[PDB]
Order: sequence, then C-alpha cells, then structure tokens
Amino acid sequence: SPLAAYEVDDSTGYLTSDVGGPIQDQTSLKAGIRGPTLLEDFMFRQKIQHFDHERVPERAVHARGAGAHGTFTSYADWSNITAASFLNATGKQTPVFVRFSTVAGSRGSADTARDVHGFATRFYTDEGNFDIVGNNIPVFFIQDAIQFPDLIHSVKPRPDNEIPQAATAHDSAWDFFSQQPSTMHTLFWAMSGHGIPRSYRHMDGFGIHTFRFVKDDGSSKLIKWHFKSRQGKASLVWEEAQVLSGKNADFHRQDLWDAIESGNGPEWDVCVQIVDESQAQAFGFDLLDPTKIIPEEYAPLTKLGLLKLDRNPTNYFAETEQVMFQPGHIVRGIDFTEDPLLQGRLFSYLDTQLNRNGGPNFEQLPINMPRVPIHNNNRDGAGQMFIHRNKYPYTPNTLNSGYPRQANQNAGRGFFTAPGRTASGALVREVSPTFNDHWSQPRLFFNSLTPVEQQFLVNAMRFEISLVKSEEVKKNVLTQLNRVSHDVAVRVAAAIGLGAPDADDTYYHNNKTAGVSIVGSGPLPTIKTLRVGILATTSESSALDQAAQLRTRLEKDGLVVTVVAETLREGVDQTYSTADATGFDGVVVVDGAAALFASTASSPLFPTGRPLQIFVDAYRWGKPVGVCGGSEVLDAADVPEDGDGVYSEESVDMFVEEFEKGLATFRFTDRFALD
Amino acid sequence: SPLAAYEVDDSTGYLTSDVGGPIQDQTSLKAGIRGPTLLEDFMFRQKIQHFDHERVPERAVHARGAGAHGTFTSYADWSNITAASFLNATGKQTPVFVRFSTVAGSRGSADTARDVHGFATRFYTDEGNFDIVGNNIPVFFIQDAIQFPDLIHSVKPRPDNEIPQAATAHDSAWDFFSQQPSTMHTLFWAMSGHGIPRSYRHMDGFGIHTFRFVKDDGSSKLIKWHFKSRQGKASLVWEEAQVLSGKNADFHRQDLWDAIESGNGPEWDVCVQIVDESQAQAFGFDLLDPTKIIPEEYAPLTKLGLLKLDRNPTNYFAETEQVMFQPGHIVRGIDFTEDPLLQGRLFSYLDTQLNRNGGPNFEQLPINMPRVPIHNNNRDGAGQMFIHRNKYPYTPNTLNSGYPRQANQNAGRGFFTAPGRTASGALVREVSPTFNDHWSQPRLFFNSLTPVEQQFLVNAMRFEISLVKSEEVKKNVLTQLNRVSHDVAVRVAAAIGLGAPDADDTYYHNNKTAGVSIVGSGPLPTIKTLRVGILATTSESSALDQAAQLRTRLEKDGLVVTVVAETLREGVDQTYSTADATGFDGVVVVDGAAALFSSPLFPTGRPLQIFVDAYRWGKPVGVCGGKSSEVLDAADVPEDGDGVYSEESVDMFVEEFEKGLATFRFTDRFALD
Ligand code: HDD
Ligand code: HDD
Ligand SMILES: [Ca+2]
Ligand SMILES: [Ca+2]
Ligand SMILES: [Ca+2]
Ligand SMILES: [Ca+2]
Ligand SMILES: [Ca+2]
Repeated sequence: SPLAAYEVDDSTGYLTSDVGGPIQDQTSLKAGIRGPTLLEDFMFRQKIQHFDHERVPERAVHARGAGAHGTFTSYADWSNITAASFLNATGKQTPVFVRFSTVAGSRGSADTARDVHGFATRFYTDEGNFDIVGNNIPVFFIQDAIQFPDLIHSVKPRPDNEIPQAATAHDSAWDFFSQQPSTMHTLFWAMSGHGIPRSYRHMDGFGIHTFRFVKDDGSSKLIKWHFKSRQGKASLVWEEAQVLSGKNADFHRQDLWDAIESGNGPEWDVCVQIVDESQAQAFGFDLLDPTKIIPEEYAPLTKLGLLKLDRNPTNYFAETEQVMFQPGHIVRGIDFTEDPLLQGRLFSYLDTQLNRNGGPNFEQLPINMPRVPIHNNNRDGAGQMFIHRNKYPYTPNTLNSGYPRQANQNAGRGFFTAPGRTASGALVREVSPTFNDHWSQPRLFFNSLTPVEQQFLVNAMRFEISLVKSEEVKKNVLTQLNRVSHDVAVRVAAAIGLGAPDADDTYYHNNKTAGVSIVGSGPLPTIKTLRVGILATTSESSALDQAAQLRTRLEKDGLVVTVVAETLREGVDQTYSTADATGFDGVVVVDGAAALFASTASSPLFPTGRPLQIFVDAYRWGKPVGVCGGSEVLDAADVPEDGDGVYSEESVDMFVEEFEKGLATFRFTDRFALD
Repeated sequence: SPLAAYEVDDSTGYLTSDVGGPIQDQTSLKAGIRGPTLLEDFMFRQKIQHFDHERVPERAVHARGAGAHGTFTSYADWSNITAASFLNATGKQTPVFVRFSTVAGSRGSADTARDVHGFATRFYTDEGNFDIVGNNIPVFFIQDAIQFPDLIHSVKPRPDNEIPQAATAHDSAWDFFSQQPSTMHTLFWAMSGHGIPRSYRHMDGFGIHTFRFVKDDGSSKLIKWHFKSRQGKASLVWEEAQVLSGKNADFHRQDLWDAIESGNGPEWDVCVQIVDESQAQAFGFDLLDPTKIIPEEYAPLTKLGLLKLDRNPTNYFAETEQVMFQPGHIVRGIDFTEDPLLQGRLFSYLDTQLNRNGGPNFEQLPINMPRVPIHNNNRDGAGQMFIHRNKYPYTPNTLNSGYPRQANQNAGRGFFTAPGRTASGALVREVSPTFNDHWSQPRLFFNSLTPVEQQFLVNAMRFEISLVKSEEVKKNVLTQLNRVSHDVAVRVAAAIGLGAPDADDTYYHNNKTAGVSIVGSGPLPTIKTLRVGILATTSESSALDQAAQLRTRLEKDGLVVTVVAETLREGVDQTYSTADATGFDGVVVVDGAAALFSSPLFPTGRPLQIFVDAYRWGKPVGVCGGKSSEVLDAADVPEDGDGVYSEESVDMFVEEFEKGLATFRFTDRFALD
C-alpha cells in the first residue's frame, strides 16, 4: 500500500520541475549562442543538483545485494508455541521483502566472490514489521558484537591501498582468523561450496542466534530459524566462480530477477528448531554461542510456513537500496536471548540508518513503512513526511485524553520481554567459559562433507593461504587448522611448502550431522530455470535444425535455452563472442557444428578456440555436457564418451531424457582429483 | 609525506577512546557472565557507532579509482604565455596528487571494465590549488553539461534491477548513443583499446576542453592539455580484460601501487596545444565543442614540464576516497572558455562535495587543503576546524583595518577573467550550428587506427551491440555508425544478422591523424615493471634451477618475475592454482617442466591453459632450455611464430624475449574480416 501510493508514472506528459512547472532539460541558457552559461538557469541547476546528490553511503557490510517482494503463508495456528500474530492461523498471508547479499565487497563487486551471504527477510505483519536478518551460513565468525569492526576491517581491503576487493585471500583476514579461533566454524563453511552458491535460490537462510518464542501466557521456548530451500542446494566451483565474476558480476541478481519474471519465484519452508529453556547447555555447548549449531539429530525442524518471492522491484534504488533492516524490528511473541553477538547488533542497525538515510525519518520511506497505523510521539527531524494532528505528544497527558495508550503484556497486544528472563552476577567484561570450544564443531562440519567436498574445501584454503605473504601468519593459520583436523593442516601445508604441526587431538572426533553437505544433498528437486547452452553454427542448416529441435524439447520442461552461433539470426540468441561456459548449467553441441571444434578453426567473429573452450570449461567444471546427432567432438575435447554426465545420442528424445537427469545431478564430481 | 602533520601513529600505546581515555574493546559489558549487554557500555557504543558510520557516498561518476602523490617540475619560465605561478621558472617543483578511475562502475567494480577513464591531477601551487580534471580520451560524449544525467543514466545499470554493472553493453546505453549522435567520437575511442588500457601508467590524460592561458598583461591564448605517458601506450585485449575483471578486479590500482613501491613511479610530459583566439573556428570545427580534437598536424604539442607519481597514500580512505577535485580550482594565469560542457561542470563539482562530505568544510580535509595561507570571511558550517581570530568577517570594514584585501588583476595576484572576453546576443537555450558535425572526427579517428586495431574496434561493437535486445535500437545504431563509415556498419551488422543501410557519404573521408593509435605507436620505450611468468615444476630439481637462472637474468632488467609451480617453496612465488595468463605480460616455460604441458593441487589443464591463453592474447611466449616441441605442440603454437621463442641459452632467450615484451602484442594472431 505505501508503495502503490508513491508510484510515479512517466509514460506520458511533458517534463516538469519537481514543483510541477513544465520545463526543458537539454540545452543550457547562455548569453549568446556561443556564450557562457547563466546562473539564472534554474532548469540546469535543479537537474544537476539532483544528479550530484544521487548517491548515498553503501551499507557498511552487505553492500552488494538484491531484493524481491513476496508473501509468507502460515501452515497452521501456532498459538501453542508463540503469540506472534503472523503465525496465528492456517493460511494467513503476510507480505514480505527479502534482500540477499555478499558481505565484504562494495557496491559493484561481483556476486560470485567467495563470501558469507546475507538473507534478510521483512514480514510486514499486522502487528508491525518483523525482520529476520540472517545469513546462508548458520554460524558467525565471532562471539561478541564488539568484535565486528575487527572482523570486518580484517576481511575488507587493506586500508593503505584498498586491495583486495571482495576477498578473504589476503594477509589481514587470515591474521585475524588465526588469532581469533572462534572464526573456525564459519571459516570452514565459507571455504566450502556454501561460500560460492549457485544462486540465491539454491541456498538456505539462518537466523544464526537462538531467539525465543513467547506465548500469550508468558512462557517461552528457545528457537533457531532455518529457511530451507525448495529449489535444492547447489554451488559453483571456484575456478568457475572466478571467471563468472568477470564475465557477469550480476549473475545472482539476474538469476533471481529472471526466475521471478518467468513465474518460477523461489520458495523456502520457514522452519524452527524448538527446545526448552532448560536445554541451554544440554547439547554440549551453550545456546547463547553464535558459533554453534544445534545438530538436527538433537532437535528436528518444524515447518511453520511458506516463503515465496514473486515480484521484482519497480525502482531498485528506492526499494532494494533503501530497505533498512533491523533485528530491533520485533513483534509480540518473539524475544531476544543473551547471545552477546545478537545483543550488540540491536544497537548497530538502528544507528547505521542515520548514516545511510542522513536523517532520522528513515522508517517513513515507503519500503520501510508498516502496513498498520503508527501511533507515537516521535516528532520532527529532517525529512519529516507526516503532519501530526496530536498537539500534546507527551505521556502522561490529559490534553490528548491519555492517547496514545501504553501497550504491554496485559493489554494493547504490546511487545513484552519474556517474563521468565533474569540476570544475576557481577557486571563483567568477561567471556563465558562455556564459549571456549572453538574447534569441535568445525570438525563436525568437515566430517559431514563428502570426500570431493572436503577436497574442495582444502583447495579453497590452499588457494587463499598461498596468497598470504607473511610466513608467520601462514604458520599461525596451520596451528589453528590443525586443532580442527590434522589432515586438513597437512594437506593445506603441502601447497604452501610448510610442514604441519604435530597432531593435537584435544578436539578431534568422527561425528557427523545431516543437512550441511551440498554435494551429498541428492539431485535437485526441480530443473526449471536451469540454463542450457546449445552450440551450433550458421554454416549448416542441419545444425540450426538440430538446435531448434532440442530447444523445443528443453523449453517445454522449463529450461532456459540459449542457441549460440557465429552470428545472430532467427533462433540464435547469442554469438560465440559473448558466450561463456559460466553462462550455462549444461552444454550441448549439435553434431552439425563439429567443424567449429577443430584446432585450426578461426573467425574474426569470435576469439580463437571459443567454441571448444565453452565445451571443455563446462566439462572441467563438472557440468552435464554432450553431443546430439550420433565422435569428432568428444575427442577434440578429450572428453570420454563413457564418463558420468557425458551424453552422446543420435536420438534427440533419448538425449534430452538423459541430459535432464544430469541437470538434476547438477555436478559430476568424479572429474575432480583427490589427495 | 606532504600530509605528515595529520598522521596518527599506532605502532605503540594502549587503546584509547577518541577523547584519550584508555579502554578495552574486545568484550561487551554484561549483567552477569551469560547476561545481557549494558547500555552504559560506552566502549562498545563509541566503537560500533564509528563502524556504523564509516561509509560515505561514492562519487556520482568515477566511483572506482585509485591515487598517488608526486611532483610536477616545470621545464621553463612560461611567463611568455601564462601568469600561472607553478609554471614561472625552470625547475620549479609543485606537489601533486593524482586519481585515476573508470566512469560507470560503482565502488568494487572491476578496473578492467571497458570504459572511459579519469585522470585527475591536483597541483598544490604556491598561488592555490589548481586541478585538471581529465580523461584518457580527448573528447567527450556530449556537448552540453545539462545532458550529463541523461548520458550517465543511460550507461549506468537499468534502474529497475541495477543490471549491468560497469558496462555500456545494454539497450539503454546504445539507445542514447544512437539518438544523440554527438556521442560517436567518444564511442569510437571507448570501443578501441583506449577503453581497456593496460594500466593507468600506459594511458594519456586530456583536459578535453579548450581553456585559456592568460598573461599578466591580460592577453590570452586558447589551449588544450595533454599529459603524454612516458611509459608508452598499451591496451589489453577484450577476452583478456573479461577474465582479468574476475581474477583481479584491482589490477590497475595494484599495478600503480607496485610501480611506485619499486621505484618505477610513472611519468608524463605535461603538454599543451597553444593557438590564437582568432583560431576558434579556423580548423574546420569550433574549439568550444568538446567532441573535437585539434589534429596534431594543425597544432603541435608544447612540453611544459614533468609529472611524476612516486609516493603511495598512507590511508586510502583519507587520501584517495576523500580527494574532492574541481575545475573551479583555478589559478591566476588560466581561464575558462564558453564550452557549454565546461561551463556546467563548474557548478557540479562544488555542489557534489556537499553530498560526499555531508557538510561545507570539505576543503579542510588534509588532502584538500592548500599549501599556502587562507584569508577569507567564510565561517561556521558543520565540521568547522578553524578557530578564526578576525571577529569582523565582512567587507568593507574598518574594524579589521580593511583586511582581507581584495585581489584582482592589479593587486594581490588575484585571479581575473581574461579581459578580452565578451558576450553578445539573445539569451538562448539553443545549440550552435557550428557543433553539428558529429561524424567526420569519429571517421578521422577510425582511419588512424591500424587494420587489426580497426578489427578490434569492430569486434567490441559487435560484442556490445549483439547484447542489445531491441531490434529498433540495433537498427538506429547501424544508422549512426553508417554515417561515420559504411564498412564499419556493414561489418557490425553482419554479427547481429541485420543489413546495414546503404552508404551515406556526407561525412566520409580518408584523412588520418597521428598519435591516436595504440597498435601503431611502436615498441614500448621501457619494459621495466612488465610481468614475466615462468612456469616450472617441483618434480624436477633442474626445472627450478632453470627458473632461478631466468629469474636472475630478467630481474637485472627490472622485470617483475613470478615463478609458478605446483606448490610453494624457496624461489616459487605462486601456485598453479592462483596463476593465470592475465597476471603476465609474457610467459616462459622451462623445459624441465614439459611433462605438465591432472592434480588435486590445481584445476585440470591449468599449466597449459596459462600458455595457450597468453599466446591467444598476443603475448610473447616461449620455452627456455632447448627442448620446445612437446610444449609448443601441446599448445598448438608454431615454433616459427612471431613472438614465440625457443633457445637453450638463457641469455639468448632473454635478449629475444625482451624484444617481444617491448613489441608487447603480436597482432598477427588475430583474424581479420
Ligand atoms: C555489531 C554490528 C554487527 C554485527 C555483530 C552483525 N552485523 Fe549485520 N549489519 C550490521 C552490523 C552488524 C550493520 C552495520 O548495522 C548493517 C549494515 C547495513 C545495515 O542496515 O545494517 C548490517 C547488515 C547486515 C545484512 C544486510 C541487510 C540488508 O540486506 O540490507 C545482513 C543480512 C546481516 N547484517 C546479517 C548479519 C548476521 C546474520 C549476523 C550475525 C548473526 C550479523 N549480521 C552481525
Ligand atoms: C554536469 C556535470 C558533469 C559533467 C558535464 C562532467 N562531469 Fe566529471 N564529475 C562530475 C560532474 C560532471 C561530478 C558529479 O561533479 C563528479 C563526481 C565526483 C566529483 O568530485 O565530481 C565528477 C567526477 C569526475 C572525475 C573523477 C575525479 C576524481 O578522481 O575524484 C573525473 C576524472 C571527471 N569527472 C572528468 C570529467 C571530464 C573529463 C568531463 C568532460 C570533459 C566531465 N568530467 C564532465
Ligand atoms: Ca592484507
Ligand atoms: Ca561444493
Ligand atoms: Ca538497459
Ligand atoms: Ca547529513
Ligand atoms: Ca575579473
């Protein structure tokens, strides 16, 4: 509603100033036709002042990201576990807006950097805006919010030269990770495929912190939020991610945009783990510690409702850039915990909007407005867009008949702090000793990945640590990695020419947990939206016919098909010059195009070797690949015909049926070497 | 540093607040060891408030860039042509700060996007700060500053979804270009290798506009600024730039930073073309039109002095992010012209600093301060750092004895407007008809490029225009291109499966001009700083030995050598896993590593792909040690190719290879239409 009221249509009409005076804006007013521009040209100055002031500070973290509208629908009346109004009835719908992001990069940095990712969700509830400001990884680097600028200074570019962009592959970051062992768990997640998701739709969301569900009788339970993807879990490989950062920095935002435009809006089951207050230390670690997960073997997930994103913004700046999330946007039926990471966040997100917005009335921007009436005695401030009719904005008053009325647990559906909560003890700047195991869970996570996934994680660390210049930092990194796993430390040390420290088995173990592996999570549950590149030629009308035949068969099943040839024409979407294997989830060469794949093939229309390099890159990166028409191509690529995920069929139908199974498998991991 | 007065050392001492109270900053204050955080924790709040407020708006354009300090030295007393103090004596030195940039991308976008580039120079003169806010292309897309938001909206990402980053390769940009034909000249420059320079040190800087030099006696002449690189002109190739944008988004800033750190700070001759006022229309176009160059054949360059950058910043945000350039930072001896693009800039750069700084005292930031006293009656404002002793800040006054005194042509070395300038006519919002030829100069430029360079430009256009979804926009683009060159139109049209319109010869010609070609600009004058990747192996102790010997011989000549192998050790800089051909200007394989040409330590095929990419992209490549055929045959690289080297002798190999680094690119490796 606040959005619809502020939509501005410029599909017709004459140009006006911001005060509705019709004007022009194409030629400056000058003293003669070859003369100096005049100060009295208000048309020039208003247009250029606006331009000059377009930009606002980027977000201090998560500067790079993209958003969409949708709806949350409750599966049930959840009154038995929370008073939350948005959860109080089967089928109850609440509008949402979600923004997804990286963490370290500035605006304009690439989507496919290796990083932690944001997953921030606003529920415009009938009892106020409720935000769950989460990440795609369920644990955080640090245990106390006061350390956030340390973490973030260390990962962001070195501040003398501002190098490197959007990367932890520098001395300072690994200096911090090695000195602050709490970082191990999130580190291991970021060095897995969770640091390079295939799309925002193929990752989960996590609140990280323990929160409370509070009932209308005052009782509480402890919860963790999990948003579980209905699209499946999928990652890129690092070598692919690096090329994609160059070829399409906008890959995740375009994937989102496109999925929504085609009627394939992504979905998640909004879930919780729910445990009793008495179980704060029962699972072998402290539920106040944001570097720990509750293994699902100890507390299963309950599905609360469906999150669907199905509408793109109208103006990115107004909606996506200006959305201002806060964990302080809480509603009756939810409460905080004493997680010292959460506790400090509550301060930060209120304060930082003053930086972004430049003034205190940021909740008035349409994307930040609620969908219920606002009744309070907040007044004035720069940018004040309301005209308040209550001329006695103080409590207690008689002159406004004691309105607005105080809301609390007893009346008015007020927020209230869970009334069972207490504090006791000295006023301290001390870390709880219950937070001191920094290594067991990183090992739990590592144990739960498949062998090739473990290899990819090792290889990520090998990559990044080999770029650390400091020999001491690199030694200190091995010291910490060795506390998680001696084998990781040895394997990583081998790439950097150092020896690993001797095994220290204090935290070693062989326990695993379900639901953290990407490679182990089975085939994708849908292939709709996945991209197939068909490599063809204009030389041979046979090639274009085969391509068209595959197109119809793949499109029917919701795949996005790109036919690539030397030059554009009817049925060809993309020239070889602009094509890359990073643009596809699977690649098919029509056998009529075989000539383009020869070592001597050359054209002024694309770079030498491009058609073959698309095919070979796709294969090396694990993708389903094949040749359709029943040979030259598989041999030019040194691609084995018997390999899993390599397809070779004369029959278009048999080809598509086999090829679509391989898109669901998504990645053929047998093509990656192990230690 | 020139900013040493403002430096803060933290190499010793105990943590303090901003008001000097010693504190801690690692644990929050809590009501109990597992308790909630306390509002009274001022340590937490001051630290997190600062964090929360670290960011400032990026620049509205040229958001992505990097800078360095240096010195300008005059070659002579230029009293003959300008009263400018910084140019008034042979050997006179003035500190400078320079920022280079792209145009369209935000912060964090890649250095090697295809774009126009900024080259902004501040001279901290003894008569005030003087800025030349230029680009690496000598002409601008548009003819009136009022149009700047239109250009920039069209080239920046589409505003519904903010896609694409740092790119003209989208419908809106090509829509604007094809509807505003003024854009042709800059567009051809940007679609040339001038859109993807090899480094900031391998590009020139241009003021674009005609300015005036003004002597103390009031007379004036018309000038164009040219800063001509002493490193040579060089570009990337587009495939290479695309990969490099992913592998190293910081490539230009690192190149610069490393050059300075190694004592190879980049140099430019600061030059002008100098013509009489009576020549404003004499060259076949109007000197007020920023879409035109004065061909060097009509007005030669005069060298004024030397620009050398030789000191990197101490704090990037404080120095580079905060530097606030303005064309209104002008000094006695220089004046403006009635170029309608320049005229409107003067407003923009003073105003925009209010957005960036959040208040009016942005000239007090250390990087913005002048190196001479300030005497004026500007007062107050947020962030005011000065404590003014004059309590009568108005003119005219008696109560401060009439100080500060007015400065003008005749007293106090004042700035003064060139007194021969006049204006005549109606007050109009009309374009001079003298601006109307949008197409001849683009053709002049295109004609001046070599054949392969012409092909690269065609190829950049084919790449971008093929991404334009609108058939109508594509057709309109072909219409404009065809007015520059029919052949360009035909060759671009072929890629996008449309027919070019028939020849329209109104603006066609065969004239050329010197100094605009990159490919034609001959070997580089220096190879110092250029990057040689030596691909080796740890399996064979002789391969490491070969690499060490090559390293020695190459480093002697000031090349930056990287030895690559499977794993790090003594003498090996980089693993195959982190290496890429975009990291090198030439690639050498030692023949002890020939067996590499699969492993858990690097992606399949990586060693050979580095060599093959390097060859495909034009670089000098070769095999040192005598046995070349196994590597060269694996690569499909012909032993007899130009810029392909095979020698057993390390000296012979390096002597040959260095000639190839100076040639820089072997253009025979690219197909022509
Ligand atoms: C004490 C400070 C602090 C700490 C410990 C954290 N953050 Fe935060 N976060 C910020 C301070 C902050 C911020 C500076 O206040 C940002 C920048 C922009 C904004 O609105 O808030 C932010 C932004 C931000 C966003 C982007 C929201 C958007 O798309 O606009 C996400 C997703 C997160 N954070 C998620 C997390 C998670 C899951 C954390 C740990 C569980 C976390 N942050 C800890
Ligand atoms: C009407 C406005 C307008 C017009 C016509 C131009 N510019 Fe500009 N330019 C700006 C308005 C602007 C600005 C909005 O004022 C910026 C953003 C940051 C700043 O300080 O000024 C800017 C920044 C900016 C910078 C970055 C300086 C730095 O590194 O901080 C360079 C190099 C240029 N411009 C160069 C040019 C050149 C060579 C132009 C034409 C000859 C040009 N601009 C026309
Ligand atoms: Ca660093
Ligand atoms: Ca993976
Ligand atoms: Ca567009
Ligand atoms: Ca402000
Ligand atoms: Ca004057």
